[PDB]
Amino acid sequence: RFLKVKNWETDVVLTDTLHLKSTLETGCTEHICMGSIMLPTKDQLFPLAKEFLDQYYSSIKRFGSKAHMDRLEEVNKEIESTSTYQLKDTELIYGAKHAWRNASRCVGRIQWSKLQVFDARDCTTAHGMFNYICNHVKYATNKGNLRSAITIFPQRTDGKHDFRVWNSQLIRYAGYKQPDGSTLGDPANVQFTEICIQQGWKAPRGRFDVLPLLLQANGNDPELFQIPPELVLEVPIRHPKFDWFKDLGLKWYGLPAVSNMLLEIGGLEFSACPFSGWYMGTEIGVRDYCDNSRYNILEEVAKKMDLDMRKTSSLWKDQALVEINIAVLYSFQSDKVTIVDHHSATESFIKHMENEYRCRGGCPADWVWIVPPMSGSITPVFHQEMLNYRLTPSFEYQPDPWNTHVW
Amino acid sequence: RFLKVKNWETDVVLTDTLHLKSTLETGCTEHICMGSIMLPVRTKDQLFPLAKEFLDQYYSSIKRFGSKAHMDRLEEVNKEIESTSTYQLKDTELIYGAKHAWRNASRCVGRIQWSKLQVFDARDCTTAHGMFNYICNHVKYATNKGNLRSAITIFPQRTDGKHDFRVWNSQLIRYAGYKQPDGSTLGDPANVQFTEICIQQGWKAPRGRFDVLPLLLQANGNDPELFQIPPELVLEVPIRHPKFDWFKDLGLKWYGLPAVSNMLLEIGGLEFSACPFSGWYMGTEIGVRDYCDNSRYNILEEVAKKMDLDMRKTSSLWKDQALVEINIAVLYSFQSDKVTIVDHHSATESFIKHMENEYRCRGGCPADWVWIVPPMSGSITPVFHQEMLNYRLTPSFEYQPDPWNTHVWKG
Ligand code: HEM
Ligand code: HEM
Ligand SMILES: Cc1cc(N)nc(COC[C@H]2C[C@H](OCc3cc(C)cc(N)n3)CN2)c1
Ligand SMILES: Cc1cc(N)nc(COC[C@H]2C[C@H](OCc3cc(C)cc(N)n3)CN2)c1
Ligand SMILES: C[C@H](O)[C@H](O)[C@H]1CNc2nc(N)[nH]c(=O)c2N1
Ligand SMILES: C[C@H](O)[C@H](O)[C@H]1CNc2nc(N)[nH]c(=O)c2N1
Ligand SMILES: [Zn+2]
Repeated sequence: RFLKVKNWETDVVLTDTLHLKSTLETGCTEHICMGSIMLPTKDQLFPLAKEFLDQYYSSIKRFGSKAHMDRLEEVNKEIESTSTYQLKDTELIYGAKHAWRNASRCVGRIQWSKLQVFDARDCTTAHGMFNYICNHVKYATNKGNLRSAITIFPQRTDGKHDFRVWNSQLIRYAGYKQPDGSTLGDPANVQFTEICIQQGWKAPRGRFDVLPLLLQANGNDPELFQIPPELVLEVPIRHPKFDWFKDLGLKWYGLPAVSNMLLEIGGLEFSACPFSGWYMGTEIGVRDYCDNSRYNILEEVAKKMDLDMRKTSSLWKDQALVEINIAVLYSFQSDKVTIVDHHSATESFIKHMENEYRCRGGCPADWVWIVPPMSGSITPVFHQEMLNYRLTPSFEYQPDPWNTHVW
Repeated sequence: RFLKVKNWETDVVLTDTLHLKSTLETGCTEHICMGSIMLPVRTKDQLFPLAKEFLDQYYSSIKRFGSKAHMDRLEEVNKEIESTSTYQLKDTELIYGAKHAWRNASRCVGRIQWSKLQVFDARDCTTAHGMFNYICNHVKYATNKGNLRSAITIFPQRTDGKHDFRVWNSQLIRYAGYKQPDGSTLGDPANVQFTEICIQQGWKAPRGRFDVLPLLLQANGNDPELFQIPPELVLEVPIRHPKFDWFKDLGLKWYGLPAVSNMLLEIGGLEFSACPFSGWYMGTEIGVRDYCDNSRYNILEEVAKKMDLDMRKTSSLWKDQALVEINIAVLYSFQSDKVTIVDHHSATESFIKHMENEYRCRGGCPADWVWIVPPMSGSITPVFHQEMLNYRLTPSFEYQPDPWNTHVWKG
């Protein structure tokens, strides 16, 4: 019930008590651990509202005060009457910051309290959503000096009037299936690219085409918009040693901005809540570039380096991997676009864990996601035991809306 | 109940039914996942069900389930338990049991090899000197002049828990570590405490950076005794790099035979507290963890210095760069001396084929992702992208506490 986590590199032991507030379920049982599985009414709503308002009022040292009680009373009256309620601005901001704070898969949470929250609950149309999103993108990008932000569209009502951003991120590259069987551009987005084409998009059919936004207001059929090219900051990828690297013609965008997730605050559901931070280098240079089902560039790079590609034991893949990641970091740094490397990010997260243990009694963390996809054991997170559990407010996966939308 | 796992690179979906036969606990609940926690005297009472389950599995493996031979063996074990409180495995059941403990070991990426295991039955052993002889024979056999063969040696099972056989070493071959008065460590920091026990017990320490530890061996619950493995039986590989000629001058070497000697083998409810087993190395065990962990030999700085990488900012990835070079060197050195070793690409690829085969023929393959994924280049190996289900099957290998914490000294 009071659980210990040990760092095996430093012997530091931390005691977790926060897990006892865990509300949602993990997918694991005493018989089976699902740690590596990617996805494991009025009556319902009032406990959720209360649980949230209690933690909110406690956070501002006003637990058990009239202002606390009064707000419980008010929301209670409002649910009874309307079957939902509206968060105060102060609650919305707190809820959103805490959804990031509770995100067990996020290595970047030392930053959780510096989050700019844009309240878009007055939005009514896809054009309005487009406006709010462009403003988000420009604010967060800040000419390369990136700032964390989330834009929150109106909450779910009857569930037939959902706001959704159909894109998985605000900024991603198209993927095209070709005659010759191969894939041009990002194969992860092939399907979404086709949904764009079939909804009208005129695609340039290149390797790095910024996708248009496909926005759904109020349960209506979604609409297409091109983000002003001028608001999409990109980095050409070169290497500080290898002159030929630039010839590969690689680039990536500066703003990572997840747009397909659902924010839950005090029982309320915000199905459109695009949020953004900045990149850790490996996301681009290890996953985006080197996954076999992504840009899959290792072969071409290793070839340019003239490595012995005959045998897996020459570690040519590993060699090329490092260099590609050196180039990503170098290019963002040279163009002055905020980026963090995995050494620096994981060291920060260990510091954050210690802060959260001291100040909050724990920190939910998902080791499988927190350890970088390269050089795992040479980052301190590898040696750090983590307890994973679900706290609310939260971000949650939600199914892609084309599998749901009634047209 | 059926459970599905998905590979996110290939979209291949597998269906696990094997998990229905698990009963030992995971550490996890519906409310907490303990998947990255390193660690999340039996009565007749509990023993006959454990024996019966085991013999049912053994008898099925041989297509003799429900046979007269199956039934007679159940009746024979049952009587033996009730009259002696324990029982003895037949040789065939010992072999099968040891093989399955390996097969069931969810942290082991090498399991494609599970059915090729040489089992040495040391249950007639009575003294520490006898244990020393068995262990030397196991080292020589497994080593096979560099052409490594997997093996396990199985000493007598636990009886009352006061008569335990234990190998006090964590591995049969490992290097000494010495804490110096100035706070630095000479040799392997992981073995400082065990090294100090060896010295205390009378070992004359050479005090260098790679001194092979003496064996410290407990038979029949007696005080453990020290033995030096004959050096001619300890195969070692000097580490050099195919391109960097100063790499040899770091003075690195490692032993070829990875042989775990501190775990507990459970078969049919019986407990074999000394059961050293050995395979061959995956390169990263040495090049990543042994050499480059901060709490081990910690050579990243010296290697990167010699490489003259930019060391003033982590974002040069000097650590990553030096890490790959060291690992190339380890694989090169082993291959050049004709000592079996596997790289992490080859090992993980084989593990995926093993795991798929297991799903088809066996209905599952319990696997601990946290351990299976190699400690460098994680996502360029196929296991990173493979969903896994972790659960506990018996027969099994289990952690047990270090014996110096529990041993009752005689003097
Ligand atoms: C400030 C810079 C940030 C860095 C460096 C960072 C780092 C990361 C990394 C490396 C991942 C793993 C995701 C992957 O591999 O695809 C991650 C996941 C996640 N992050 Fe953060 N993050 C940052 C900002 C944020 C912000 C501002 C939020 C919310 C407001 C957030 C919420 C999450 C969530 C919900 C996940 C899991 C996404 C999923 O399940 O696919 N991140 N982040
Ligand atoms: C044949 C060559 C083998 C290779 C390349 C192999 C590879 C590995 C690796 C990389 C690990 C993770 C251990 C670590 O990082 O410290 C491991 C763990 C394990 N292996 Fe295998 N293995 C092999 C043979 C065997 C054999 C023969 C057995 C037993 C008969 C075995 C049983 C285990 C067990 C019980 C663990 C967990 C260790 C622990 O929890 O500390 N392995 N092995
Ligand atoms: C906010 C933020 C900052 C930063 N530096 N990086 C990120 C990356 O998160 C992107 C999101 C999109 C992919 O989604 C994978 C995924 C798939 C599925 C089926 C479920 C799930 N939870 N996650 C991986 N994580 C997000
Ligand atoms: C048989 C074999 C072959 C091969 N190539 N590699 C191995 C490696 O297993 C070595 C063993 C020793 C360390 O054990 C650490 C450890 C500590 C604790 C507290 C528990 C636990 N299960 N394991 C890591 N695994 C074993
Ligand atoms: C199957 C496994 O859970 C899956 O590949 C995970 C592993 N760890 C990950 N870690 C991060 N940060 N991002 C990912 O997409 C994944 N994928
Ligand atoms: C705390 C964490 O679980 C611990 O560092 C584990 C992680 N994964 C591992 N994986 C392997 N193969 N070996 C290890 O020692 C570890 N250590
Ligand atoms: Zn679990």
